[PDB]
Amino acid sequence: SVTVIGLGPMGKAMAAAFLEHGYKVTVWNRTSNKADELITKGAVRASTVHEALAANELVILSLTDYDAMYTILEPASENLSGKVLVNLSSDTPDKAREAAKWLANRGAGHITGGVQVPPSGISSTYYSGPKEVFEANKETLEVLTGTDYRGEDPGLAALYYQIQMDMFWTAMLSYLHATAVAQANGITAEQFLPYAAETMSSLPKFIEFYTPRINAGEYPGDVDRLAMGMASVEHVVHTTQDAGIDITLPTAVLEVFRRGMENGHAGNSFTSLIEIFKKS
Amino acid sequence: KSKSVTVIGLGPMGKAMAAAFLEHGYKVTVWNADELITKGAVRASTVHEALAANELVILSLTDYDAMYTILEPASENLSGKVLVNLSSDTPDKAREAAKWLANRGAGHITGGVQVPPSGIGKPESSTYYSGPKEVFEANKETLEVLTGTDYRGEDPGLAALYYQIQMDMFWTAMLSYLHATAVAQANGITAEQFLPYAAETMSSLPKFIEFYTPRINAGEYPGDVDRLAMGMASVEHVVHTTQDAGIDITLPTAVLEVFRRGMENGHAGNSFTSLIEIFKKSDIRP
Repeated sequence: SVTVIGLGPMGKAMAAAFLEHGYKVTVWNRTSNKADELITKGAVRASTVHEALAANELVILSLTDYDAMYTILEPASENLSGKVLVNLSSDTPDKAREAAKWLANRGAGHITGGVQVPPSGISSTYYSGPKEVFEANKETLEVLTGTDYRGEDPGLAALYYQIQMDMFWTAMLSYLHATAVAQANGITAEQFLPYAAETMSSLPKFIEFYTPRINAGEYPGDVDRLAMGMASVEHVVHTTQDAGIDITLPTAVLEVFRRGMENGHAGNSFTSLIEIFKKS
Repeated sequence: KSKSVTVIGLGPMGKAMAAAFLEHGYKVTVWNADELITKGAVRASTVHEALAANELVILSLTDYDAMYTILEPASENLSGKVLVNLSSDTPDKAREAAKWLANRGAGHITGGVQVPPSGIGKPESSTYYSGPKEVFEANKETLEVLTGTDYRGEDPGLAALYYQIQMDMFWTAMLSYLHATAVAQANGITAEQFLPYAAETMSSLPKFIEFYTPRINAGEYPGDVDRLAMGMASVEHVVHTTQDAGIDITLPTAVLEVFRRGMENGHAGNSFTSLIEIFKKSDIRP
């Protein structure tokens, strides 16, 4: 009743939750290792993708990256036709929409997925692509995680994933950076935890407060000043250097502030720096 | 020890502290503000009188350069005083100023204020305090007029430190939100549409921070739930998305540089949290 390709982390993590509900579940892996275990719970494992595709209409692609998709599926392109391929990736929007057209030109349906959680979260997922083909396999997808359809463009699901990861990676390194500064001044990562937690948990309040102003392209400085902002970032950079810690991350922050100041935003809200990000 | 206090520095923060003290029965002398006089404060015309008025002096200044400008010409009269510096400068400037004050005979306490002026006089609020234990305990009660107190230790720099590293995270994290929003908007998705996802992502960080804390704390970075190598590839995807949107790449490429130094140093198979050694220059010779 479903097929999983890419018996890696999420791969098995998905295949497990499928056999736990009663679908004829086939499987297959790139390196072509046997990965026996799940074969003992209702899983056929074909000797090529030719059959693993002709097994069911639904197919879930959990590959390392999109390049690997073309490699294994090109041999069987004559059988992609009439299938619905759910492509769960971590790649850029352009790669997703390149992939979707490739699959559409073989006669297949497609859904682009952006998984929001580690395989342990097998909880929401981004989905984009043709509306009708998503609604038709909605229930089946809701087994893996919650579904959050974002629209028609096959790249929307990748895009939403990527801007989450933008924030996650940058905020998490600032936490590692802040922890390096803390340790060099003699406070442990364990003592710092509640303070790093409150800061990160306080950010939604600021986002909710600024969003409507950002939405309107307005940056009044009634509650904060870019200038005070900048002075404050300068204190962070000097704190870091005095502690003997690498300064490249906070310096990158200071540079965005500096550009805002020189574009005349000193009296505006620091949120005006989004204009600097839009290369104004 | 009567209920009297001096507040030097009368910007939004000093005015609130002074009002909090007035409302709690202190005779309050000030120097920099018509409003606080109408409420019972006494203005000292000069720094010398301000300092002579009381043992306990509260400083709310822009930073420590401001402290020397106004305290230097009155170096005498600093003797048996207890100065509380409630300014937000670096730890090293707080250690310097503590030693400068003690050399003129003044006890000292550093504070880092975690709230806007209007959170002063609410028990919900806290302030970092650091410096010699006994002088802080002898003034604990008075300082709780303004906020709760979180004494952090002897090192006079610790209050400023805790403030600065929460700034480190706040500004870096907020800019990544602005950066992410720009990328969203450039792909036609509004900041209101993005809002829920931006808030969830920031909301879920305490969970990741809690998970990694005992490993980081023990200097251990095993690769059992994440790999640096996979992380750099994810950062790479982010930069490519950012540039396809026409959005400035400064912020995410700085992030990528850190991952690069980590890979270069043989940590491909460690957790990405081993990047904290990169930040400590463990790879750079001492």
